[PDB]
Amino acid sequence: TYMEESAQSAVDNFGLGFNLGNTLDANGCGTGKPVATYETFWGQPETTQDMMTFLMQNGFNAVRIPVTWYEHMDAEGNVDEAWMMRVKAIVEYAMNAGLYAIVNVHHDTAAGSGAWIKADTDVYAATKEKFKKLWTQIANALADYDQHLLFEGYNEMLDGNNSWDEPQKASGYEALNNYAQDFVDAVRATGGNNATRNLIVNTYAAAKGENVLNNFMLPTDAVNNHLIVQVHSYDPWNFFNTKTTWDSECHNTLTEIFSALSKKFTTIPYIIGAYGTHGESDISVSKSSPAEKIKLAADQAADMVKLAKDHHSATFYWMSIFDGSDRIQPQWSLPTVVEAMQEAYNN
Ligand SMILES: OC[C@H]1O[C@@H](O[C@H]2[C@H](O)[C@@H](O)[C@H](O[C@H]3[C@H](O)[C@@H](O)[C@H](O[C@H]4[C@H](O)[C@@H](O)[C@H](O)O[C@@H]4CO)O[C@@H]3CO)O[C@@H]2CO)[C@H](O)[C@@H](O)[C@@H]1O
Ligand SMILES: [Ca+2]
Ligand SMILES: [Ca+2]
Repeated sequence: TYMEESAQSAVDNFGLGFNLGNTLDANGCGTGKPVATYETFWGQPETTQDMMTFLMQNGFNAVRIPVTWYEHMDAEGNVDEAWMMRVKAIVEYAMNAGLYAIVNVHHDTAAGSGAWIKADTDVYAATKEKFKKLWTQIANALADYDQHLLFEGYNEMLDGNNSWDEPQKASGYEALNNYAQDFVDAVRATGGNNATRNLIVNTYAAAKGENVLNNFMLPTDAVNNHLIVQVHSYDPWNFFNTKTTWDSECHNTLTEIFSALSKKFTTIPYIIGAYGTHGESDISVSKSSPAEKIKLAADQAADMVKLAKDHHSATFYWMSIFDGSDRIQPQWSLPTVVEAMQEAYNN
């Protein structure tokens, strides 16, 4: 049964969140393959009900489900039925487990080959109707799920130069803001539960610098309080390689980030939709990292979780805590990181 819930209520209920990363967002094997060829292409197992059940069983209340779509669309932009069914299936696993879930449009943005959604007015002109047709299909396919399911328009939209901090042209922000409006428009048009479903729109690059926040424009929505803004955080950049301890620089960096976010968005809720130790040369923590580096990861995660709580936000860990063959067991990959998160959330 669908029960309308405000965006802030949803965020307040997300609790500890997790990203099912490098899974349905994996891509690159080409078209015309069985669904599992995509889902396992970046070294994750096929997702099962047990994995979602495990998250709920262990103190997590929300899961972000990244999805990359471009190899699953025909020339007209129609989504392959096998692919849409699998997205539906993993969504249902999360719903069954009692979790909140987010479905997005993932490596259709950013620097990967195949990205086609870009913060560039010419790219926007060429792709706007394709983007709306995609969201119309996703919204229709997922329409009957209750308010625990949210839609996120796009992941990490960059300009045509893949500029990670800010677009090289100010009009890049216009394009982004227009995509965000088109996403909301297309979803709302499908009606039913989607008339009041909570929707998530991301900043440029999911970044949070002064210019990016000042040039973000929240879409107009005919219903009240059903929009959430999302940013990501791997800050201070490359700390996993340069630091042995989560020190005052690290702490102050995060406190200042949340201060800036809360002063920008006031009444509009926001989330940290992805965070972790991922730094230069995409190095990140694993269970074979030195103990000191695992502690560094735990301290980051605890700080992120408690600061988000203080700021009426919520957080979603990018991958590392529940990874690879550990998902099959199911067991945590990084139990000390999770213990720190749990302490931070429940106090
Ligand atoms: O380079 C490709 C790589 O980019 C990754 O994203 C990185 C950016 O590259 C990097 O420039 C960015 O650096 C942050 C830095 O970590 C923050 O500590 C610093 O913080 C400010 C904040 O911007 C202010 O809003 C706030 O008020 O104060 C704090 C503290 O002074 O801001 C800079 C950016 O200006 O970090 C990004 C990661 O978060 C991508 O993640 C990766 O995928 C790409 O390959
Ligand atoms: Ca196909
Ligand atoms: Ca607020």
